[PDB]
Amino acid sequence: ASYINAAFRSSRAYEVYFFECNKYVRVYYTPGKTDDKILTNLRLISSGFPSLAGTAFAEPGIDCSFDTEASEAYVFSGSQCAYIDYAPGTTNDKILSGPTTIAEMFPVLKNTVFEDGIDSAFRSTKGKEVYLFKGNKYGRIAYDSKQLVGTIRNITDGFPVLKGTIFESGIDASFASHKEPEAYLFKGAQYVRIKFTPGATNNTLTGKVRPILDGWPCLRDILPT
Repeated sequence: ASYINAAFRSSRAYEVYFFECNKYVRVYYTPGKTDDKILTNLRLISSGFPSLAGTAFAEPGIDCSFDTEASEAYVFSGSQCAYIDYAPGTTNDKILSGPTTIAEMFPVLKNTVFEDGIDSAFRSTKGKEVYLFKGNKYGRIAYDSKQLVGTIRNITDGFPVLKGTIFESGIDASFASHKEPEAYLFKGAQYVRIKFTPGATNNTLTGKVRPILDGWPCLRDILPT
């Protein structure tokens, strides 16, 4: 069974987009409570985002994503990526850059562990940084300069709080919360909420590692796939 393959934080307060294969939902979420609700019922990506129809991002779907600023996000499908405006509340979504390869979008990533795919990503509170995860490795990109910030290390070199959890070996999906500096990390059937600390190993777990459907019961009729 499969769960969440990608996520990103909307410009709209307390909205999140979740991608599952070739489909997605938009959820109005509630930190610390099982009061999340669906705003967009399970829909093909190609329907929600006609700009993506006929691309890898629609079929087989989006396998990594992150929000940047405004109503912009990067989306990924295998080695391909695109910069989009997801234009909430309208039909004005559009591709701003690409589709192209990861290495062409972000030349600093050419020849790195990220060039053939990214597993997960989320927006940092530090500047324009975005966390990138691939296997048990992670780095940070500043989206606006496209600079790799530092080096690509083990997840637990940045996030020792995740030692002894399955997240130490990789993350399937993630997004930054509207409640800063929290983030949600997903791995198969499970998730955890963290408070992250850029440049420090002061990150905390907010609660326990638990099944997604326990914390997000509004998803129980659509997951797993």
